[PDB]
Amino acid sequence: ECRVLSIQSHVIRGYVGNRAATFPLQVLGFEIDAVNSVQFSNHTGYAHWKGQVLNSDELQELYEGLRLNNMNKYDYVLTGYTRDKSFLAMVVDIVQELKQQNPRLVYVCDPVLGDKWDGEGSMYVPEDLLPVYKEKVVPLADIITPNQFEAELLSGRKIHSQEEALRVMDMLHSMGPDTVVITSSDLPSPQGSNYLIVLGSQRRRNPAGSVVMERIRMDIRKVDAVFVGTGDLFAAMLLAWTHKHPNNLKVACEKTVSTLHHVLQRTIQCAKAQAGEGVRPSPMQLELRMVQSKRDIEDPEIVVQATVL
Amino acid sequence: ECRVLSIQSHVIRGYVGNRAATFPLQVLGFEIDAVNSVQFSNHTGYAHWKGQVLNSDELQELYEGLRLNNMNKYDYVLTGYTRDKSFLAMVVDIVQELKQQNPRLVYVCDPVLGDKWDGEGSMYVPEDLLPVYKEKVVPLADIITPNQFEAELLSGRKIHSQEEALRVMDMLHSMGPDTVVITSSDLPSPQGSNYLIVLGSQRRRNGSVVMERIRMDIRKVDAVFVGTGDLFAAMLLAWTHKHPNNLKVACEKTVSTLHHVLQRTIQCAKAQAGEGVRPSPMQLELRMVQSKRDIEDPEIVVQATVL
Ligand SMILES: OC[C@H]1O[C@H](O[C@H]2O[C@H](CO)[C@@H](O)[C@H](O)[C@H]2O)[C@H](O)[C@@H](O)[C@@H]1O
Ligand SMILES: OC[C@H]1O[C@H](O[C@H]2O[C@H](CO)[C@@H](O)[C@H](O)[C@H]2O)[C@H](O)[C@@H](O)[C@@H]1O
Ligand SMILES: O=c1cc(-c2ccc(O)c(O)c2)oc2cc(O)cc(O)c12
Ligand SMILES: O=c1cc(-c2ccc(O)c(O)c2)oc2cc(O)cc(O)c12
Ligand code: NA
Ligand code: NA
Repeated sequence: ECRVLSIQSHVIRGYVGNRAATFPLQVLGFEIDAVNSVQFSNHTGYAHWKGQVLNSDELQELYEGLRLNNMNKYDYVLTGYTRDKSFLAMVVDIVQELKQQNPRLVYVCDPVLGDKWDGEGSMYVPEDLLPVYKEKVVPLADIITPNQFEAELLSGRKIHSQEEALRVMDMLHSMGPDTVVITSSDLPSPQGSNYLIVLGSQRRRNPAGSVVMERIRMDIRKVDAVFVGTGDLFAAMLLAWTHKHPNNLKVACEKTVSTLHHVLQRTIQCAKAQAGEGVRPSPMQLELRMVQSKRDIEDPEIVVQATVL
Repeated sequence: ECRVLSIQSHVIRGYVGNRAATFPLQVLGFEIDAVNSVQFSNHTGYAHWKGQVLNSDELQELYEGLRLNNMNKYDYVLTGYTRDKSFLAMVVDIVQELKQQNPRLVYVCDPVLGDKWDGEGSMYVPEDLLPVYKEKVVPLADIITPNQFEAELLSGRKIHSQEEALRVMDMLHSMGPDTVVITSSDLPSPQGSNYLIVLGSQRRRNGSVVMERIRMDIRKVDAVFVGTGDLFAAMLLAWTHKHPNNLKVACEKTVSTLHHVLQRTIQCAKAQAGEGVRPSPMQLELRMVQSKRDIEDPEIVVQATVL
């Protein structure tokens, strides 16, 4: 009944891209269709990796197979890490088509560009993707989940405070999407030093017809490791819970963040047991414990409340 | 914990191959790794389909990545439909090496060759695949799920009766596999014309060699479903894993799971198509996602009899 077209990476071993997004959305009842934009043995954080990349002509072929069977009717599109400009442009063309087929289609975009490590911001994708994201992808997106670095790149503005972040989210709203969620490890938290800040803003038209905006903030005590695939799972769960709670960004974000916390907590406890006391766990040991978190995906216990902005 | 390497087709829309096998095994708690041997828009029962095939060099490249990371430690391998002889030969090489890494690895093989339509056999794969299955795949496999037609092709004999099928299953056992399930047949059922027979045979140690043989008579729901054999092999893997000494219960849970999925699928297909209208392939896609709770704990709706 609720159809999602997810165009993301596939790995054999582990949970990133479509492997992070598909099982949880299926567990939540979505008819999610996975276009695998790469097929790799494992993610590129390992010592070794091999695989094959889907090119934009092949992506167009697969969409053509859907169109010919009148199977190009989706409720959502979901994208994330995209490596190639020609590929991103074909994704744009497909989303435009799908939005003409279904004007109510919701495009959820994780605009993966890069991140910051201890002051150095640096990108993960070719720099020539940024104009495509600015002029073609973000204007088409309805929900975007930039981290702070990508929100800065997309807006052209450095963020030094919650104030400036909220201004950047307004800037992002004006570029296209009605829902903007920024994640940041660099904004300060009154709760401590290992906290992640989530800022969410959603504009909607209420039953009376007025355009209003709900703004929220979460201060999350991180679990004591860094993982691969976290942003992919975040965007997938944000899709799921905004779908279930379309007019309640606070609840949507609380369920999203609580799902991630349960998965990551379980993952770090399993990784440390495999690694041993004091031993730094490997990337293999840090793979998200996705199938073991089924019950937390289905009904996450809320472990952090958002504050109203 | 329990890791499965599944080398099968991927489709964007629908449930065949790895799309039929992965979600249910994930729901049941297996760490299933999906090697997509093709990526097509949909299965070939539709009017159109587009996509790309994984070749044997690309399969080897993928496995090398796993091996370089010391990630080639699996508890199960699972395969089904393969069109390409060199690809199937690569799979055998990989399974051989995974068995060297883990001697207790269980290879579950659906030896997809063809099927009978009105008693008439017709084939799904090129002829040169049959020698590969007979001489390389089946000898390596530990659990196989041929239909009757495939059992006849692999063994070289016709099956006209239960007794003949069980003798053919014994020949398959002697070729390698300790578990053989003939998943559909033309055999008659006392329950009526609208039933098919499923027969299972498992060789195991109690520490003597003992045999368990079972039979089930299953009311065949009337529709052409795709991916049924893929789901059957995946759930046989799952339930023989949970019940290693009880083929009867493993088969009851497998068939019951299929029943719940297919029953839900035909109820939905008939509602979308309307009274009288034969449903389309798109309306008949397995309602996999909506069957999550039946997969988790299938209500037993069929009893197997121990032979
Ligand atoms: O829409 C189909 C089913 O969706 C719901 O159930 C799923 O989503 C829930 C959260 O919204 C999960 O808790 C649950 O585990 C999923 O199965 C709905 O509750 C079901 O009745 C529908 O069948
Ligand atoms: O081994 C991991 C889990 O496996 C079981 O749970 C799964 O399998 C059950 C059937 O064997 C399903 O009923 C259940 O929904 C699955 O989650 C086992 O019962 C659990 O304890 C394990 O965590
Ligand atoms: O909810 C959480 C959301 C995120 C997150 C979200 C988006 C990203 O692009 C990212 O890199 C991390 O990270 C977490 C890290 C945590 O340790 C705990 C958490 O709850 C979260
Ligand atoms: O358990 C069932 C198993 C299957 C089946 C299994 C393997 C195949 O290669 C195949 O072509 C069909 O077929 C069924 C058809 C049914 O209508 C109901 C069922 O329960 C089954
Ligand atoms: Na993100
Ligand atoms: Na079969």
